[PDB]
Amino acid sequence: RGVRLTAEPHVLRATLTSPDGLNSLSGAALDALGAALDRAEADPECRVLLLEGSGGTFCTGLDFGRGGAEFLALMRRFGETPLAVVACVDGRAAGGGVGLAAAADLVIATERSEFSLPEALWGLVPCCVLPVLVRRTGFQPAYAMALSTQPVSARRAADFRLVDEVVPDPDAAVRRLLVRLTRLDPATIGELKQYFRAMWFTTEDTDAFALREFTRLIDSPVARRRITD
Amino acid sequence: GVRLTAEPHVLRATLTSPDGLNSLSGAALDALGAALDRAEADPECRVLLLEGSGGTFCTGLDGGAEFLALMRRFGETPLAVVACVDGRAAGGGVGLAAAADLVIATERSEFSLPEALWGLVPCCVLPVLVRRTGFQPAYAMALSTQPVSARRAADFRLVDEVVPDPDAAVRRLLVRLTRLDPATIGELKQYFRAMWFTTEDTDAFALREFTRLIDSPVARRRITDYTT
Amino acid sequence: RGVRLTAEPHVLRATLTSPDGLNSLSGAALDALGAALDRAEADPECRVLLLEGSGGTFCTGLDRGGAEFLALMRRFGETPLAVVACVDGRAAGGGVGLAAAADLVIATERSEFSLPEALWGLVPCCVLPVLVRRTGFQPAYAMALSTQPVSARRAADFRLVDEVVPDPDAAVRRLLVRLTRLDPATIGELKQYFRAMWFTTEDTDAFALREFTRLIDSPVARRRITDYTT
Repeated sequence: RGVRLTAEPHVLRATLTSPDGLNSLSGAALDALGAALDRAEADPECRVLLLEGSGGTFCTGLDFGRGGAEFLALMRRFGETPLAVVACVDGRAAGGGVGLAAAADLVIATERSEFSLPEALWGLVPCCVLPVLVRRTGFQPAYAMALSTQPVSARRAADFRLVDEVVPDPDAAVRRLLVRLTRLDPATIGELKQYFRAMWFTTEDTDAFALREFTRLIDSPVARRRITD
Repeated sequence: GVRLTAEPHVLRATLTSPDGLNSLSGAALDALGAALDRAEADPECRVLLLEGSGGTFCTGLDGGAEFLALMRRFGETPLAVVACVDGRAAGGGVGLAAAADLVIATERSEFSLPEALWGLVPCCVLPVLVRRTGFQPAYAMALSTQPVSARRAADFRLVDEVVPDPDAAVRRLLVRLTRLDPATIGELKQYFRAMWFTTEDTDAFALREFTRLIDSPVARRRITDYTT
Repeated sequence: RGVRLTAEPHVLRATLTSPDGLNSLSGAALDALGAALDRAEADPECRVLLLEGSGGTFCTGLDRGGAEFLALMRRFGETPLAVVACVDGRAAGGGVGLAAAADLVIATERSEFSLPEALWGLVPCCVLPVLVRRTGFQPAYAMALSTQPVSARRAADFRLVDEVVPDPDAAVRRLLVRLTRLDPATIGELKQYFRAMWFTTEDTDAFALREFTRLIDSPVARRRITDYTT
């Protein structure tokens, strides 16, 4: 069990499945999402990369470096690709899984979805998640989630735009989206995303600093002590 | 052009047009600049009230250098620029509202960034729109091209207040605003300019990016078809 | 000291109290708050610095002290403990900065937040860097331009308040359930890293204080401030 790809009209569906149901962002999952974006980009008809979970879990992030680098690179590709990456959340989004939804162009979630940053419990900081989470929600919702470690409901997450829309069925919301999206030329989506990159204060240096700090932190005695147990 | 009405502590600049699109023409952009000159020379004027007519606020540009320069003045002028929206605000018209100190709207108002449909990016609108709403609401509007209701625009502060009558809200805000010295308005606005990460260099980037895109093959094709 | 300190399980409570009820931030009160944080930091069991007001006022701002105020807010952003501003009533001017600089703002429904500085020809220079980080640009700008207070419910819409509750002490006790599971070294690492996640720096504080000291000596401020104090 891993990333299942299904082609639908104008959509490439990338369904995260896992043997344990945690839908962790293993190197295998990150490569598979990377190759899904490759497939989606190579199709002149594909307008959306639909990112989703299964069994009440969207994604719980990296399991316990090389992972952090490919996670950061994959989130950066989401920000530049000339197609709409739509995170369809139906359940648990935790840690890196929050960053994976936050990096998408749109987050569409069901009412039962929860979003959390439990990293501080293991002596970690979600270094890799935060630049893209802060861009989406502002500094305070991201900070309050990191500090508290408590999950936030989809309706709550919609108040600070971590969720773009709470709906009964995210697949139906993606089909609604396609009506307006199929009218846009992929070159314009690419230009639109390139210009928005310059509309925020974070850079390629932010990614580098995020990875440096994440690896420093995971080697610290408190993170070491907690992760072992 | 721009119909101008002097009221107590207020200069009302009403955008009017034959087609009802209330497009920002070079002549409309010139008149709004002159309205601001009038507003600034009147020691008693505290508000430049910007509004549309006939269910349309403003539908953007018909140029980009004047539009950027006018929005920049809105952020500097030592008076409150209040955009009173009662209907449609699209593309450049969203930027003219977003650059105002306050956006006061009726429930029937809608805000949209339809630029992508014609192969464009709203380059000139986004620096000021992103400062007002944050990154994600601006980005979702531009990617989707779909209009947002005034109530929804109020959730991410594209609208400051949804009210039945914006002229009544401007009269209510005059109660506290008349008590402030124009020099304090000028100092507040200047200081707040340093409280965000955008500069005057953002304005030249926007203009260069828009002028490149407007001559791009997708934009040339779609715009030729829109006008023919 | 104008500040009452009380030790509770995992908590240091710093209650602002004043005979004039304004809970002003004087040199003496800012020093007491800095010493309180020194005490919270020296106690390994202390996880929260609980900052609150009394008798319907949280804090109405400053009584130089501007540098002390800016340095205290900066400490709040790095200290390896959770600073929680429990608001029950009036937070004005500098008082808004003192709350917005806390990790969490927990308020009762009757609470109001305002930036009346433009009334005395001032700009809330020292408040705005931490306020804008918390609420974004527009809510902070509308508050300063209008000078009109905002209810706790409306302040929660733009995260100036993290939660509106009937009892902020009960909400702090609820926070402790998860906070006590975190190592203080992690809180400090989290806060340091979050410092790198915004565009403001140490330079922003010095700019803020230079601008405020210029404005307090400007003709409009000198006249209105003189009018007020006389």
